[PDB]
Amino acid sequence: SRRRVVITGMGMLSPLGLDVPSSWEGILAGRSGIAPIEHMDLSAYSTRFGGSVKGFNVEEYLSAKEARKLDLFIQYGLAASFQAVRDSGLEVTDANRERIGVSMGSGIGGLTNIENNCRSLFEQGPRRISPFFVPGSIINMVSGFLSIHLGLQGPNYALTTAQTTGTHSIGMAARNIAYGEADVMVAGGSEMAACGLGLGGFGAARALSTRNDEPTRASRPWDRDRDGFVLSDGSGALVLEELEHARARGARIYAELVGFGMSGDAFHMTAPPEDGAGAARCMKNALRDAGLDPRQVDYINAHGTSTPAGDIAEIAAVKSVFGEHAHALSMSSTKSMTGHLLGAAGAVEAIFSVLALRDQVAPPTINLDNPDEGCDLDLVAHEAKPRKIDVALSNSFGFGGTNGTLVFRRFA
Amino acid sequence: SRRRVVITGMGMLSPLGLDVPSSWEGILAGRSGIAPIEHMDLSAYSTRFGGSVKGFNVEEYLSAKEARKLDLFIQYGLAASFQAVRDSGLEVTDANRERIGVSMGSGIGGLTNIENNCRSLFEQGPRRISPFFVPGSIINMVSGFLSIHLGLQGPNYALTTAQTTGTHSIGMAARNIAYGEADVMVAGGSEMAACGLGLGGFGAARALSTRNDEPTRASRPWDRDRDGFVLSDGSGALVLEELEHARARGARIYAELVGFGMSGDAFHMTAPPEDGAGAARCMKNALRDAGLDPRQVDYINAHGTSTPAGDIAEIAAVKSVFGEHAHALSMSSTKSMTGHLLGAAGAVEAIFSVLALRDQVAPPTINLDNPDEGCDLDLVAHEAKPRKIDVALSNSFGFGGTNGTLVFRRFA
Ligand SMILES: COC(=O)C1CCN(C(=O)NC(C)(C)C)CC1
Repeated sequence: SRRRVVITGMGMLSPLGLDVPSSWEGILAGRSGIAPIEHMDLSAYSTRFGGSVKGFNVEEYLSAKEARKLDLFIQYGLAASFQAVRDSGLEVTDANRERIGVSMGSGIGGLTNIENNCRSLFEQGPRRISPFFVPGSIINMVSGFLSIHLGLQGPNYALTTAQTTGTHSIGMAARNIAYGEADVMVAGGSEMAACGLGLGGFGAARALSTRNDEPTRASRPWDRDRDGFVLSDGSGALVLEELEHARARGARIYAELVGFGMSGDAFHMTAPPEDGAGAARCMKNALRDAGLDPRQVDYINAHGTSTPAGDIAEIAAVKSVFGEHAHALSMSSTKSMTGHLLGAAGAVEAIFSVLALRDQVAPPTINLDNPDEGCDLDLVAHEAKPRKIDVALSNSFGFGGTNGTLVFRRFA
Repeated sequence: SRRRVVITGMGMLSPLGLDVPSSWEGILAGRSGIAPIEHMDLSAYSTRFGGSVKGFNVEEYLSAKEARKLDLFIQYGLAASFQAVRDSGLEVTDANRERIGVSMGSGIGGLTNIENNCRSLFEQGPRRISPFFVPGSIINMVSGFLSIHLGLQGPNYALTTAQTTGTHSIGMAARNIAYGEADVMVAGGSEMAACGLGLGGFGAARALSTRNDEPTRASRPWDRDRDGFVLSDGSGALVLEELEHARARGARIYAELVGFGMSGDAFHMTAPPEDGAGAARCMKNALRDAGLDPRQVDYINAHGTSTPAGDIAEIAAVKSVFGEHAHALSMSSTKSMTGHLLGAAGAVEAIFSVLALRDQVAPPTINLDNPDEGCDLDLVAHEAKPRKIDVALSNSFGFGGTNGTLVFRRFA
């Protein structure tokens, strides 16, 4: 019968820092991680900025010989996973290695690697494709390489549900533990889609902000002057652990994972419905899963992508789920600062939701100068808001009408 | 406790046929779907052959306009999904649509689309990238498009576990139903990596058979002259359904899904351990999950990829799990006929395992002319073997050492 699940370790690469504490410091101070991109020439592109990981040292984690074979999304996912496992204090042994698995996902996976190899194929021939093209690029290899390095023999898989990937990864990893399939899971997501095909492809869809002359102001969730999401890179990983297992080893517990919801919109390949119907269904599933009165919700880490249709759909969904309580909770988009880490968005935002509970503070939505028509909730404009948070909710929505909600609460 | 899960609908594209009964007829006749790849200059490639889907008409499923937006792997996934839902007789209603979900996956995703958009990017620059590049290429769009087309509002997700994808997709969908998160799931996988990038990428790892003179003899699992796997395209979809739900509407039940196992080798990025310790743990996990003794197993649809190390690991694993019953069960690799559909392998092989149960026949391992050292099990060499089958296993063992086992039982 269903076991309880707690968070005992967290790990992160973001545009704000090379770990959790440095990233969280940036979040609470309202710092933007968004800047013109330096790693390639974007003069032919309509968007020339994003949230890069700055100064990542893969040789803090891996030998240069191994790193060379791996797409940045795998390097970022391993770095976050390694941080999370170290932060947990868990020791892997013959007695427990079969009970520890990994679910680290990605929206797009090794697009940089696949692009670079496609150039080799077309300009030279197939004889120049890397022998490591497949194991260095495909999405399941974060789970793969983490298991090989740490000796994790538990369930080993990867989700790819576009911008919902990190939330689904964490939710389904909790269900694995809930139902007895594992006692520990490393779960989250990683993304590095900032190559020609990534920026070009989202550019071709006209989905990205084109505010090239003021990149730190581009991501402006619920602001009347928003013009699309900002593309960002990195990873989040959490160690999820059955409660009694955590208790038994004297683990430091950050918070409890009490609720998970999924729903499909069944609306459109890329557009969310204006009324937020799929997002509302998803949050209701998650609150019922957690056995909660909606009035118990103190903080919501919104998806909050800075798209016209996305941002307003979320207001409508929250008002529909929470009624008059929609005016008492705080909702913010940390994407105001980090940008949109795509498959890794739900993973970093799950971590920000747990740290909101530890520190009793709602992160700000920076750049919220002129809230749009109907965006009249407490969106924590400009500045972090100290406040009582017993229950925090993290939402993600993605292409294919895919929706995820995680519910965390303080643990005593 | 747990709800029982049955199979009420199946759908398939394979190198043997454009549906289940045509594919199954080839399987039982020992026919090969392997041939030189057409309409593609493979001169500079060390492998020039594979399992292509022959004569697929996407306009039986989609408008020309919706098909132009979707990678071949997505088209193939939708075809199998559409066939499976039609085959089940299920009627979607406002009363049940929230209880019907989708988990269709892929190992490698949109390589053909990535290839064609790379051409545009390198030749002409980013402004020639298709607007539908991203939503038309990402792995969760089979689940996305299917959910939108049928108004499915249940769990909506996609797995990507390389060559294990279809097995994990079906297993985790069965878990969704068993634990009451859904009453119906469409589950399986799809793949089209007979592009330059798939042939080139696997070719550079020297993972492929280079038997270009005799493509139909290339795939020869457990044969001493095997020299790697054969790359193949297509899709498998099952309709999974809670038993009381299937009985209430008078559904035709093909078989029961009684067992799902997962494990990680935690050994190597592309090669299994020689003794197949991970595959043995996974099969044991699947039998424990089904409450069955290894002795009750009658038929195993092997992973059986025709790699030197893969085939021998699976013999070791079976001898380890099954002991004095290891010779009494029948084990075959339908990859002898279909080649290796990567993420769709576990989906089409689940369908073949269900059909082995319906028709009481073990499909052949064709090309098994000279069993290798220690390959002395009943591998059903050359020809289909009618026999008693109450319990059938389907194994998938993929890159990153990720393992999946499904256990099906006759339903009456
Ligand atoms: C136009 O709206 C509909 O809902 C129709 C769409 C077409 N059709 C199907 O695709 N049925 C399958 C999936 C069983 C093949 C029936 C339902």
